Amino acid sequence: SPGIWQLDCTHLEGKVILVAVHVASGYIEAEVIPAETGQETAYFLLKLAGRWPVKTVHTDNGSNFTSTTVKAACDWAGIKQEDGIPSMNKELKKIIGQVRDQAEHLKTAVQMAVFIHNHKRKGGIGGYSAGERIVDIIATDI
Amino acid sequence: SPGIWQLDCTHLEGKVILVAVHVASGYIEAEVIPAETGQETAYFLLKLAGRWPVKTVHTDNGSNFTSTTVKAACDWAGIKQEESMNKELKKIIGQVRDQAEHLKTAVQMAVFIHNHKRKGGIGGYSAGERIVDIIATDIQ
Ligand SMILES: O=C(O)c1cc(F)cc2c1OCOC2
Repeated sequence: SPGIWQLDCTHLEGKVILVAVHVASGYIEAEVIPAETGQETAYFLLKLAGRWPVKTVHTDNGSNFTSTTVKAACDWAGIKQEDGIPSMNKELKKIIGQVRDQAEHLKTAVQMAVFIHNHKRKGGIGGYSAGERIVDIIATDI
Repeated sequence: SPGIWQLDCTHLEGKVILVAVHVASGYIEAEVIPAETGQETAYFLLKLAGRWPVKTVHTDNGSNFTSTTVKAACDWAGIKQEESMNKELKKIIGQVRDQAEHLKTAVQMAVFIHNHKRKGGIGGYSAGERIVDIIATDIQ
């Protein structure tokens, strides 16, 4: 449960957003990238894995993820790929829409949407944000 | 304090590596940027704050930091403005540099290596363990 991420892509304004979701908490990492190439995907994963302890990624089995470039990055990071193995994503497009007019460029609106997402309290004033849940799940001591 | 980071640039192959160190843990976040512009800095600070609860960042004197874009980004994210971990990271990028085509790749490998690495004996901890433990403890 703590090491499992789901990667998905979304296409917005003719641009591609790569989204990684930490399945257990709802916490997200996201980046606008040039196009869905093996090198861009490898580089996103290497960055994700250097920040969070990533054991397994579930992917949509796109051509970017069957490349040897991505397989190699995953081997180097000790990440197991599960390609093709099983709509928050809609609310991210929503959030991006509600910050869009404070930033000139899509990439800035994406990072603002990431911030709002990971800070939002889910389940009422009684609840926890994704950012709070992920550290809770992942922490090894107290 | 759980909320305190320090940011530093190191120049290399005619680009800039922007480094933020979570002071209490030694955990590191880093990026290779074209130059130390206010726009790059502000974008970097916004990414950091969307991922970790940043309360305060300590920085050098530079013009990037008092830029209008950086003040807007700080104000929005709720961030208040104002080394051996760095010496270590520069050492690691050196030791991996040749394993990779682009600098940005060598830098991300060094960060992975740095944040995963256990310090001390059988009962020690990595920086990525310490940051998560400090924050989780603060929440409780
Ligand atoms: O909602 C929060 O305050 C929070 C707490 C964390 F420990 C870690 C993160 C948090 O949100 C920002 O993203 C990461």
